[PDB]
Amino acid sequence: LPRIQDDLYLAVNGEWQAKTPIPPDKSVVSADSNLTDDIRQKLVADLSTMTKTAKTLPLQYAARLFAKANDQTRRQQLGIEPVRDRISFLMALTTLDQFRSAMPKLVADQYVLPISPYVDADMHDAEHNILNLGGPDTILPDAAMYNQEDAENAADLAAWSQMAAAMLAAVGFSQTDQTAYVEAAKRFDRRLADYVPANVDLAVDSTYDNPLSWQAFEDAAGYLGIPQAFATYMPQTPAKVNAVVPAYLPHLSKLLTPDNYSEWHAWMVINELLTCATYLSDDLRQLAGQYDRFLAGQPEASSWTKHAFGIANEYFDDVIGQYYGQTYFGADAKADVTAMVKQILAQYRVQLENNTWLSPATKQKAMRKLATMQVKMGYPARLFSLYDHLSVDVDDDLLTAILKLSAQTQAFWFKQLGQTVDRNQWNMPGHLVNASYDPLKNDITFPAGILQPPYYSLKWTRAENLGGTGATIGHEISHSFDNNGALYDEYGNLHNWWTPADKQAFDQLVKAMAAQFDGRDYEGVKVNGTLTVSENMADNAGMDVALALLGDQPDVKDLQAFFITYARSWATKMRPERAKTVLRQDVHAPATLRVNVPVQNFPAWYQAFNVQPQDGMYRQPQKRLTIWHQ
Ligand code: NA
Ligand SMILES: [Zn+2]
Repeated sequence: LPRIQDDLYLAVNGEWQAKTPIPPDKSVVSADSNLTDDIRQKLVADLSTMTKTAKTLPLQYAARLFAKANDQTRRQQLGIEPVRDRISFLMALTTLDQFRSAMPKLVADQYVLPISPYVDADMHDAEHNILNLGGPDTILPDAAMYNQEDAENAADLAAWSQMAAAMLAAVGFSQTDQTAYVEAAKRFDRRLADYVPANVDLAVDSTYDNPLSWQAFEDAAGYLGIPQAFATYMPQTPAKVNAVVPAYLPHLSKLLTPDNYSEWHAWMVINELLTCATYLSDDLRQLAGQYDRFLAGQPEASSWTKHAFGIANEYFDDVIGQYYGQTYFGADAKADVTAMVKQILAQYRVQLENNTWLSPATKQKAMRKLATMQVKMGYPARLFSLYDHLSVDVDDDLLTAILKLSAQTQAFWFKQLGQTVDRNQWNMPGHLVNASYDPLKNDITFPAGILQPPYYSLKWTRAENLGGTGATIGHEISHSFDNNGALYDEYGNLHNWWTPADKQAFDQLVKAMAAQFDGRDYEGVKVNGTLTVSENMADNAGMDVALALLGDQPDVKDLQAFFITYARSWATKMRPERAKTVLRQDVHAPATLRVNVPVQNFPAWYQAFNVQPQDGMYRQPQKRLTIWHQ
């Protein structure tokens, strides 16, 4: 095992890393996945007691949905039957004009469509909701892959093709039609890929800022009857909508014509089956995850319980997470984490104040972001009003229940377009082992799920908590000023609040941060420092402010506790195949580098373990990088 001076991650996690098998039903095992499993176990036990009666109606619905999802017997007995009439319906839509003419039913009955609606805040007016117009994803895990014809692309397409053909076989397609449909679908997928942003581009917010008038939406999609169908669910049609990506919607009328309709139709049919299959028998849900497992190198499907709990969470995660927090997250832990967050924000203000490169105007607006920043702590006091509109009925099968929730969800959101953003909507449920920052709300969220070992304990020392949870708190605050966040004001609106020289100085730090991670190895895979720049900025400035809470002259034993606890909180063991996929899409660097890279920027690291120039965890002073705290 390496010395802590040579490899912090392996000196701390190396014993666990070498001995811990990755279970065949997982692609990764980690501090967070193991905690997630523990949480799931407890909550499944609790929800199992709540069908007949529960504390509230939404919790009864949550329990009911879990019971349906968990009913292996029923789901086995039904098999593929529940989907068959949906597939017959799509199969009778043989032409583009019949597709258009059926569009009211397709929209009503929650079918796979070439555009899907999502409602959230307008980036140029964060006080109000806007309709976002999303579309299909590509089969390859990055749209940029289609630029290069090679063996990996062929292998990935073959894996998907094998899944898709077997799913069509399950519903009675002949060998001939399997092949024809899969080939036709790939042809749509290949043409789609030309108008889907590369993953690197998806890491920048401005990629999603694609406003268009309602008329322009009609000009782009009215030939399919989609805008008209959507409009029936709204009191008024909005003046402005937003395309999720730049190039897809404008090109939809090339992508989907009467002549190439059959390629869309094949893709739509395969994807409807794949989507609904998640709610059918255990065999069929497993079949529907085959391709993603191939990409992950995962030998087996997830456990039945993990799968059934996942389904209940699709629609009732906030309700479940609210119950989790009310039940298992203590008032004294909540008060101590609340105090920690207040302290970190206070120290972040001190750091902006002491900062020596920001000009006065820019520094003030940075402070404004810390001034309006809101904190969502543990779990919501009040459930979001969506939960006045979701329901689950006793006798429904799982697919019927899921289709209803989807319909209720779509109908609710179509009614939110004339309305102000509800600040009571949380972006994470209370039991989630995660945390977040939302630039549109300028807020930070810390679900109860993450506020326990291995991240936090009332019984741990302040230095341990700072390392386990403080750096996370700091990370989330830092997202307000990362390369995305810095583009929004303290009201959640995209607005340039930087001077030219300060914006130039900032850009150079971002550039240095990409360079600090670019090309580093994980499991044999190259890390993309541009892709991951936003998260590496947040890690760096988050660790910085958390370290500052140790005071001006910390004891070495506390400096050590901070780094050890941080390092342990990141213990992660993943399949090399999963790394390859993740490292092409995820804005986060891998866990080993999130541990070993950032620390070497900070004098407290050198002081903690008396790190010398010959040590593996030594960075030359002129390569050390800090952000606000300089
Ligand atoms: Na994470
Ligand atoms: Zn982050």
